[PDB]
Amino acid sequence: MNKRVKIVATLGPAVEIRGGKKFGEDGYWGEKLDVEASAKNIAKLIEAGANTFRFNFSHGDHQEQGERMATVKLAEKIAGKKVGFLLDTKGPEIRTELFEGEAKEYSYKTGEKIRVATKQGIKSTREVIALNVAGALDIYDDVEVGRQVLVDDGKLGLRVVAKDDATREFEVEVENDGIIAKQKGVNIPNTKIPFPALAERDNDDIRFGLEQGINFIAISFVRTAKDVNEVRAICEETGNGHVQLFAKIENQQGIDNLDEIIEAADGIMIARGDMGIEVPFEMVPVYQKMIIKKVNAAGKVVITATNMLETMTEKPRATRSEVSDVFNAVIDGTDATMLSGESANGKYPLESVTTMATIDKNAQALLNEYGRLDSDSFERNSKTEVMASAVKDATSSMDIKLVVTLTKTGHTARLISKYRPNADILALTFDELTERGLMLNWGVIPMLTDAPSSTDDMFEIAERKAVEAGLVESGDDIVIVAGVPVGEAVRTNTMRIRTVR
Amino acid sequence: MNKRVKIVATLGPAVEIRGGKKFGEDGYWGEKLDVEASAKNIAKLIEAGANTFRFNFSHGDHQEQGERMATVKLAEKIAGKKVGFLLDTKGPEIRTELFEGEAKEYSYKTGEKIRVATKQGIKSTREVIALNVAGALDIYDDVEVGRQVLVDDGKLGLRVVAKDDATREFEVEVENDGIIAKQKGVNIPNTKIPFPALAERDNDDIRFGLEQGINFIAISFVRTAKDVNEVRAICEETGNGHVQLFAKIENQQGIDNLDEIIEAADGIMIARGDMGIEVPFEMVPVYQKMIIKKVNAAGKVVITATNMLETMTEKPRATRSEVSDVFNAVIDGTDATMLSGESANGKYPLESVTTMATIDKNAQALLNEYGRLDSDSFERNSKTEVMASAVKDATSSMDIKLVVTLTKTGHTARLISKYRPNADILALTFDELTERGLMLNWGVIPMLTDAPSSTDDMFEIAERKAVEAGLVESGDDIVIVAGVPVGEAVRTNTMRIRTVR
Amino acid sequence: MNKRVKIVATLGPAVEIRGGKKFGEDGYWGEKLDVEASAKNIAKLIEAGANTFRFNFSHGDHQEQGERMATVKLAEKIAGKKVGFLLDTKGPEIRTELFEGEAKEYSYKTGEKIRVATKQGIKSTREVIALNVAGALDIYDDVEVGRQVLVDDGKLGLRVVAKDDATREFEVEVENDGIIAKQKGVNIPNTKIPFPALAERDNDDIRFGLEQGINFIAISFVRTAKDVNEVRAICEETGNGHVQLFAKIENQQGIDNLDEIIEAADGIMIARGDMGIEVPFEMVPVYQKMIIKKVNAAGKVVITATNMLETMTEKPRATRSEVSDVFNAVIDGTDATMLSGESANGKYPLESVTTMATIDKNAQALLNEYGRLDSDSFERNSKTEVMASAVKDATSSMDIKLVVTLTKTGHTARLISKYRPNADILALTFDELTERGLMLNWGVIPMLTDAPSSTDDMFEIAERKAVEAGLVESGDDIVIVAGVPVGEAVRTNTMRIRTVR
Amino acid sequence: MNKRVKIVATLGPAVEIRGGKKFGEDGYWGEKLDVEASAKNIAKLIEAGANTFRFNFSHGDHQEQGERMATVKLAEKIAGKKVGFLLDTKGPEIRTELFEGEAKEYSYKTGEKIRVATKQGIKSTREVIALNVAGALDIYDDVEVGRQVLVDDGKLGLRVVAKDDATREFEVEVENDGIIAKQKGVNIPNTKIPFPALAERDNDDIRFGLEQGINFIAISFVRTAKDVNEVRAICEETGNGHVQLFAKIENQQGIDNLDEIIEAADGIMIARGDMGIEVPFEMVPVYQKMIIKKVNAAGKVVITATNMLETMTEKPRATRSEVSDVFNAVIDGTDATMLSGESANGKYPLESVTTMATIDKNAQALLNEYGRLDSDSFERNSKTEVMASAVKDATSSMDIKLVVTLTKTGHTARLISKYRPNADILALTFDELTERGLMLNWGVIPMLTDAPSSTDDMFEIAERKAVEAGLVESGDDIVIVAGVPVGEAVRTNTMRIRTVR
Ligand SMILES: O=P(O)(O)OC[C@H]1O[C@](O)(COP(=O)(O)O)[C@@H](O)[C@@H]1O
Ligand SMILES: O=P(O)(O)OC[C@H]1O[C@](O)(COP(=O)(O)O)[C@@H](O)[C@@H]1O
Ligand SMILES: [Mg+2]
Ligand SMILES: [Mg+2]
Ligand SMILES: [Mg+2]
Ligand SMILES: [Mg+2]
Repeated sequence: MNKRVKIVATLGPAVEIRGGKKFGEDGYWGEKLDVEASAKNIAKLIEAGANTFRFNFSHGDHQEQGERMATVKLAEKIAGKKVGFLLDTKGPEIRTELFEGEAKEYSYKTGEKIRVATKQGIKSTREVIALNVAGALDIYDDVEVGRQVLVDDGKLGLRVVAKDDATREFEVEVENDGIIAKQKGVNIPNTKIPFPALAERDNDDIRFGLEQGINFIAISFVRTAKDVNEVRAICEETGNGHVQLFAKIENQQGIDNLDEIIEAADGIMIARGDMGIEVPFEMVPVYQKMIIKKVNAAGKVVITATNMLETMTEKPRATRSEVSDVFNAVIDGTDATMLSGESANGKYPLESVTTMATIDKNAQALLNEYGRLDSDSFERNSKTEVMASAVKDATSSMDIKLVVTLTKTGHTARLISKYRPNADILALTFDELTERGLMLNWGVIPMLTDAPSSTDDMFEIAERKAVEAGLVESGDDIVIVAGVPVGEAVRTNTMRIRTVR
Repeated sequence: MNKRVKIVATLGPAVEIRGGKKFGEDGYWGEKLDVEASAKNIAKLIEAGANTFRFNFSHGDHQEQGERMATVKLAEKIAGKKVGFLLDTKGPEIRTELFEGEAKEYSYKTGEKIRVATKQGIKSTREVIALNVAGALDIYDDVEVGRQVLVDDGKLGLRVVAKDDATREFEVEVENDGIIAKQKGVNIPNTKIPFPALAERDNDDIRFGLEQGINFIAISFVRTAKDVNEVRAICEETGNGHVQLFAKIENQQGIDNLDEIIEAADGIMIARGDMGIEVPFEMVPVYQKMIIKKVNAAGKVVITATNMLETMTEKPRATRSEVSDVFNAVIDGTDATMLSGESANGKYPLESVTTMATIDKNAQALLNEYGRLDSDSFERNSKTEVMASAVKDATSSMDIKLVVTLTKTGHTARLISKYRPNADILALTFDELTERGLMLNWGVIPMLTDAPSSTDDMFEIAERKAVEAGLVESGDDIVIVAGVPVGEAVRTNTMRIRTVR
Repeated sequence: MNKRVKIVATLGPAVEIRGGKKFGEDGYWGEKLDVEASAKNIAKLIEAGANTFRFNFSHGDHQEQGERMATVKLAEKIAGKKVGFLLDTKGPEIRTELFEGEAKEYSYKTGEKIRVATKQGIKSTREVIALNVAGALDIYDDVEVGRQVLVDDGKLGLRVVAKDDATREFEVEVENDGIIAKQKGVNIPNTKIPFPALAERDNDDIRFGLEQGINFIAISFVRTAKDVNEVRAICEETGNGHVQLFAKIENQQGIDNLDEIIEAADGIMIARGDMGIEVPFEMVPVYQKMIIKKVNAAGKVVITATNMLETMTEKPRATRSEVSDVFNAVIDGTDATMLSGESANGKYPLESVTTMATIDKNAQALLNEYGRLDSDSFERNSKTEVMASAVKDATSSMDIKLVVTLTKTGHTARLISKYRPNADILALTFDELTERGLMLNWGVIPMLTDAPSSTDDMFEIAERKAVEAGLVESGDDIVIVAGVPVGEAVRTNTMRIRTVR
Repeated sequence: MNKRVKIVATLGPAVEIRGGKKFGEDGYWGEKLDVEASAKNIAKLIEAGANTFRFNFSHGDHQEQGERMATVKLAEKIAGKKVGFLLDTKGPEIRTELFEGEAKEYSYKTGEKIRVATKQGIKSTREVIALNVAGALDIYDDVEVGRQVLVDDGKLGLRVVAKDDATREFEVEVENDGIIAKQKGVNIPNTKIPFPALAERDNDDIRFGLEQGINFIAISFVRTAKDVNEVRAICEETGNGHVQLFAKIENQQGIDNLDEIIEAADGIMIARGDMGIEVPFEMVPVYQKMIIKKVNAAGKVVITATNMLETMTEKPRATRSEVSDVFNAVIDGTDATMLSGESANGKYPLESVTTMATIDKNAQALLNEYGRLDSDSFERNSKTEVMASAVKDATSSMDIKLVVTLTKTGHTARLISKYRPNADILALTFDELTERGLMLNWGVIPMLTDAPSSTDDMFEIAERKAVEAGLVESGDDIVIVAGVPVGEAVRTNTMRIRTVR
C-alpha cells in the first residue's frame, strides 16, 4: 500500500554525523558536520515515509538551519524523492535564564518559597528565577496573584502567592518536587502578554527561510487572523506567494478565533504540547477532533503534532498509548502526523518514521468503517469540487487503484484530497513549487511532468506516468481527471475510467 | 420543464372520427374510419405527452388493430414526434362474447335473473351471456354455486345461484346496476381453470403485431417465467429480438413468481384492474410499491396501470383520489403511468393525457423530498453502472439541466435512468428501433443521430443536438457521457461537465 | 386486528328509511322518517368501523340535523359502541340560484357568451346566472376580468371577459360543454371576498349544534386563526370548552396561515374538494403530506377528506386509484379518513365504511416499513411526553398487544397517539365527554370506567378492562401507564410491562 | 459530576510504606511493611476514583499478595468506600527468574553479549538470565537462532545469535539500553511453546485468592473457551460461583477464538502490552475497537489496559498521546480503564488515578457526540432488557440526574449499564458480593441496602438512598425501576419518573 497520511519529521542532531561520531557520543560537538553521511541518514527517513522536514527556529542559529536545509537537498537526490521544507517560527516563547556560576539546574521541594524576576538580561539564582521573555517584554503587570508559572513542559508548578512592586518579582510557592534547568520552556496560562502580531526575530527568521527556499511556514502561537496575515504580507512582498501558512493553535485565544484563522491560513498545525499546558489537558482531544473536521471542511491541511511516539526518543518500540494516538489521529481525519524530538533529538529517528508510517498505513484501511470525516455533508461550491465529488463516488462504486489528476496549480488535487477517496491520488503537475506544495495533502503523490500540448492524449500520459512510478499494473482500474482540451478548458472538466493495459 | 415520467395511452374509438362523426354521436358506428381526421386527433395526444400507444388485442380484430397502427404512423408525421408501439395480449383470460345482431351492450338492474353460457364459439344475447375462454376451455365444472362472476374490471357482479346441466349454463342474479358489453374482461375469483401455456390466439396476435412493427409486448396474466420465455422465443424466431417484453402482473401466481418473471422480462406492467379482483384489493398498494422497487433495482421499466384518472372518462376533472394516485405512483418510483378507458373509451382523451402530464411533472419535483427509490443502496455491477452513479452524483452536487449520452444500444441511457438523476436524459442513438425502445424509460428523451466517426468531437455533437432540440440554451450546465474514442472504447468511459456556448 | 386509523362518516338520506322506502325509491320523500329502522342502519356503520359521524350543515335545516343526531344516539345503543358527533359549518359558500320557471338546469357549449349577475335574491335565466352568495354579499368589485367562475365541483368553467358596471354583471365565455344546475357549488379562485370571520348563519348553526350535544366542529374555509378563535369564544361562553375545533383548509389563505391555524385549532381537516379547485389540483398531494406531518408534530388530529371512495356512491367496489388514495393517506400519517357522499347520499353506505376500514387496517401494518411520520425527530417537551416516548420504545423493542392509559382528560392518550406506537391504545377515562373527545385520535380505544381510588390497583384494573373488552388474552404482553398513586401523582409517572394471566 | 468509566488500579510497592520509608528511598527493602501507613495511602486512591484493585500474581509470593489484600480491606474502612478485588493470573507465560543474592535488577547497554538459560528452577545472574516457563517446560529446541527475546513489555530486546548445546543457553546480543528485573514478562515472538491447559501454579494462585476473598479473576493469555471454563470449574467447586472471570486477550489464538471466549467469560481485559508484541502492534487499535463493541453487545464488561498514562510512572504530567489514548478508550465504549506500573511501580500513584479520573469524566461528556457504541442496533432479548431500553429512551428525552434500580442479583443494573444511559446508575442491592461484583460496570454506583418487604414503598426507598448518598437533591428528576410488588414480580417491570422532594 502507499501511505496516504503524510509525515512531518523534525530534523536535528539525531541524524547528523560529526567526524564519524553519532549524537550522544563523547566529543560529538567537537567534530565538524559530515554533510554527506548526514544526508545519507536523512535519505533513509525519506525512503521510510517522511514527506516534509520541519526546521524548528526555536533551536539553532541561521547558519545551522541553512546548513541543515542544504543537507536535505542532497538527501532528496540520494532517495530519488522530493520532500517539503517547513519552517517553524520561535514565536512568543518564555524560557528560564542561564544560572549564576557553572550551575545548570537546581532541585526544589513542594512548599519551598522562591522568587521569579521579570527584569530582562539577568542570570537566575536558586532563590530568584529570571525569565528570557521573547522581545525582552516586561510581563510584571500581566500576571495576577493566583496564576501559575509552569516550567519544562508543565512539570514544575510555581504558584504566585504575592507580587513585590519594588523589585517586580513574583513571590511563588513550589507546588511539587522538581528541577528548574537553564533554557527550559515556561508557560503562564490564562495571562494576556501583549506580544506583537509578528516579532522582529520571527520576521528575520521567516525572511532567512524564504531566501533559502521553503514551501511551508508553521506560525507558533497564532492568536488571530492578524498573526497569519502579517506573515502572508512578507511572503507576497518577497515573491514567495506560493508558500503555504499553517497556523499553530496552542492557546485559548487561537481556539476562540479558529474560524477566522482557518479562513486566513492554508492549514492548521494542532500544537498539542503547548495546547495541553495552556488549556485543560483533558480538553485537547475534544479540540483535536473539532479542528480536524473544520479544516477538512475548508479543503485545507491539518497536521496533528507532539508526543505521538514520545517513548521512541529513548526506546526502539512505542507504547500502546502512542500507537493508539497515531491511529486515532488518522481515523479523526488528519492529513498529516508529525514527529518532533523523536526524529530531531532521539536515539531512534529512522525507527520513529518507520513505526509512524506502519501505523498510518494500517489506519487508512479502517477509514471506510470508522473514519470521522463525512464528505456527504459538504456543499460542492465549484465545478472542480463537483468533479472531486464524482471521483469519490467512482472510488466508492468499484475498486479504483489510483486517481490521476493533471493539475497546473494543484487545485484539483486538493479538492480530490478533501473528499478522501478510497484510492491514492497521483497529481501530475508542471513545476517543482506546485509539486512540493502538495506534499502534506492527504493521499497526494505529486509527480513533475512536461505540460501537455493541444495534441497530447492526457489519458495515455496519465496511464504511462502511473506505470513508470510503479503505482499500477495490467488490469488495474484508474480514474483520470483533466481539463480537456488544453487551451480551451478553463478547469478540470473530464473524468475517464480506464483499465491499465 | 420536461416530463420525466412516461405516459402509455390506450387507443380506441374515443380519438377516432368516422364519416365526420365523433365517438358518442348518433350513426357513428354506421360510418367508416376517417384516417386523416383520426391521425390529427392522435397527434394532439403525442404533443400532450403520450410517449407510447397501447393496442389492446382483447378488443376488435386484426384488421381494426392494423388500421389503428397505420393511423398512429400518420399521427407521428403530423406531430413530427415518434412514439412507442405496445401490443397488449389477451392471455389466459375470459372475455364476454359478441352479441347476436351486433348489439354492443345491454344494461341490467339489481335482482335480474339471467344466464351465463359455457359453450364456446357462440354469441351472447341479453338474457344469456356467452364467454370466450382462452384455449376454448369448458369451465362449467370449475364454477360452483355461490361463486361470483365479475364483468368489466368488477363493475358488474353476477352471483351463481344454480347450474342448469341441460344447457351447461350458470343461473345468476345481477348483484348491482350496470352494463355488460362485448369483449369485456370476466373474473371468477377463487376458481382454478387450466388455461394453456400459450393460447393459439395469442400466438396469432403476437405474430400479426410483429409483422406490423411494434416495440413492446405487454403479456397479460403472466403466471411464470415460461409465459415470458414463450413470447421471447417468437420474437427471436421472427428476427424481432429488439422487442421488449413487459410481464403484466395481475394474479397471485404472477406475484408468487415475481422474481423469476422480472429476470425473464424487460419490465413489469402493474395491471391493477385484474390484480385487485384476483388478490385482495387492499394488498394492491403493497404489491405496487414492492414491484416498483424491485424492477428499478433490476434496471428495468415499470408501468403503473388502470383507473389512474378513471373519472375523466365521463367528466372534465379528475377526483382528488385520482390525482393522489398518479402523484403517489410517481413518488413510489414508476417509470410510466398508463391511461386505459380515459384515452380509449372516454369523452376527454386529450384532457386526460394533459392532466396526467401536469400531475407527473409536479410530482417529479418532489422526488428529492419524498421519493421512495434509494439508488445509494445499489451494487454498481459494471463500469457503465459506475459511470451512471457518477452522473447521478454530479446532478446531486450542482444544477445540471440535461445529461447527454451517446448510446449505440441504449444500455448507458437505461443505467442513467435507473439512478433517477435530477435532470432530463438526452439519449443520442443511431437507429430507430433503439430510439423507440427507450421511450418508456424514466427521464429519457431519445433522439436519432448519425453514428460519430473517429474524427468527430462527440461533446460538440452532444451540445449541438441538445440546443437544436430546444432542451438547453447558452449558460446551462450539462453532463455528457460517451465511449471515447469511437473505434477503441469498449463502453461509456468518459464524463464531461460542459457550459453550453 | 383493531383499526387504528379513525373513520369520519357523513350522514344523510342514504341510511334513512321513510315509510318502508330506501333513498332513491319513488315516493321516498312522501313518507315520514322511520327513526328505529334508520338507527339500525346507522348501527351497522358503527359496527363496520365508523368512529365519528359528520353532520353537514351545508344541507338540511335544524329540524333535520337535530332528528339525525337523535337517530345516532339510538344507533350507539344498538351497536353497543359510542361515536363522536362532528358538526361541519356551511361557511362562505357561493351557489347557483333557482331558475325562472320549472327549469332545473340548462346545457351550454364552449364559446357561448353569457352573464353572471351579482345582485342577490333574484332567479337565474339561461343567459343570466344569478348567485346565492353567503350573507347576500355583493362580490362585483372583488372579481377582475380574466378570473374564472367554476360551477359544480369545477366541472363548468366561465371565463370573465368583461364587467358591465351598469347591471353589475360579469360577461363570461363558457370554456367547456357542461350543465349549470340550480343550487350547485361555485368557486372563483384567486379572489378575496370580504366574508366575515364568523357569519351570523354559522354562529346560529354552531349554537344549535352545541345545544344538541356535539364533540367536534369542522370550520369550513378557515383563512386565519381569527376564524378559529371566533368559534372557540362561543364554545367557552356556552360551557362547551370540551368541544374540539378542526380548521378546514380549503384555499390558499388557509395554506399560507397554516402554522397559526394549527396553533389555534385542535386539528385540521384537509378539505381536498374545495382545495383542489381553489389551488392547482396537482399541488393537493404536496399540501396533504406537509399538513399531516405538521399536525402530528403539534400532537393534534388530522382528517383526510373528500373523494376517497367516490366511485362507491354508485358501484359496490372502489377503483384502484381510490384504494391507493386511502392506503397512502394512512402511510402519510393521517389520524382519520373520511366519507362524504359515499356514506351520506350513495347506494352503498355500509359497503363504503367496510371497504375503508379494510384498507385502513391493511395500511396500518405497513407503517413500520413505509410510514412517513418520524417520532425520533420530536422534542419531548413535558414529562408526560417523555413517558409517551418510552411507551413507543417498549412497543419497538418487543411485541406489545396493547398500551393502556388511565387518563382523566385524555392528555396521556393524545401524547401516546402522537408517537404512533406499534400497538392499540386503550384509554380508560372517567367521563363521557373525554371518552367521545378521543374518538378521532389515531389508535385510541376510549373506554369509560369508574375513577380509581387511593386503594385500587390500577394495573389490575387495566388488565381486567382489557380482558373484558376482548382486546387481549392469556400470555399477551401489555404496557400500562398511570399517575401513581391517585391523590399524590400530578401526571402520568409510571410504566408497567405486564403479561395477561 | 460522577465518573461513569471505572478505574482498575494495580497495587504494588509504590503505595507501600516500609519502616516510615517511601518506595525509592535508601534502605526501603530492608524494612518491613507499615500496614496502617500503607492503608492510608491506598484509601487516597479509593477516594480519587479507583473502583477495583488488581493483585498481579506474576509478582511476589502468596504471603505478599495476602498481606496486600488485608491492607486494602483496612483501606476501605479508612475511606468508608468498598472496592472490587481482582486477581490477575500468571497463565501460559515466561517470566525472568529471581536473581542470585536478591539483586532485583541489572542495567545493560546495546551490544553487550549475555546468555539466557532454559534450565528450570534456577536463579539468574547478570550474565545468565534464567526463565520461569509456565509448566516448567524446556524451550531450548523451540527457539531458533535469529529469534528476538523481549523483556518487560518489549522494553529490552535480546537477539539470539548462537545456541550453546553444552548448557542449553541462548547466546544473545543486547539490542538497546535497558533493565532486566526479576519476575518480568518475556515474549519470544513467532515461537510455539506447548504450555499446559492450566498450570499447577495457576491452580494454586486461584485457590489462594478465592480463600482470601476476591470478586474478579483476570485470566492471562486466554487461548480458548476451555481456559475460562477450567477456572470457572474451580470457582463453582469451592462455592465461589459469584466470582466473575475476565479473559485477558493478548495473543493471536485469543483473538481467533474471541467469540467463544466472550460467551464463556463475564468480560474481557484488552491486555495491550502482550497483545502488541504477540500480534502486529499496528493491529492493536483495530482489535481494541472491535472487542469493546462485541463485549458491550453481549452485555458484559470490557477493561482497556496497559501504558494508558505510562509517562506518569516517572513524571507528574502525562503526554498528549496518553491523554488521547484514555479519552479514545472511553469514546470507543470501554467500561473501565486500567493503571499498571503507574499505580504499582511509579512516583505518582495518586496523581495517576486523579489524572485518569479527570480524563474519563471529560470524555463521558462527549459520548453523545462521538461515542462509537450504538444501542439502537441491539435486539432487546428479554423483558428486563426492554425496560433497560426504555430507561435509555427516558434519559435521551429529558435531563435525568440518576437512574435507580432495586436489583437482587445486579441483572437489571448490568442491562441498564449495557445501554449507556445519559445518567449515573444507582444499583441498590441486598448483599455485599452482588455490590462488589457491579464495581466495574460502566456508570454503576452499587450500594448495599435492606431487602424491601411487601409493605415498603420502593420508590421512596430509592429516593431516600439517592439523597443520603448525595447523588441528587430537591428538584432533580430521577428514573426508578423495580420489580413491583415484592413477592409477586418475576423481574423488573416498573419505571417511574420522580422529582426529588
Ligand atoms: O459496462 P457494461 O455494463 O459491462 O456494458 C458494456 C457494454 O455496453 C456497451 O458499451 C453498449 O453501451 P451503449 O449501448 O450505451 O453504447 C457495449 O459496447 C459493451 O459491451
Ligand atoms: O427479564 P430477564 O432477562 O428474563 O430476567 C429475569 C430474571 O431477572 C431477575 O429479575 C433478577 O433481576 P435483578 O437481579 O435485577 O433483580 C430474576 O428474578 C428473573 O428470573
Ligand atoms: Mg509549541
Ligand atoms: Mg388485466
Ligand atoms: Mg369544502
Ligand atoms: Mg499480559
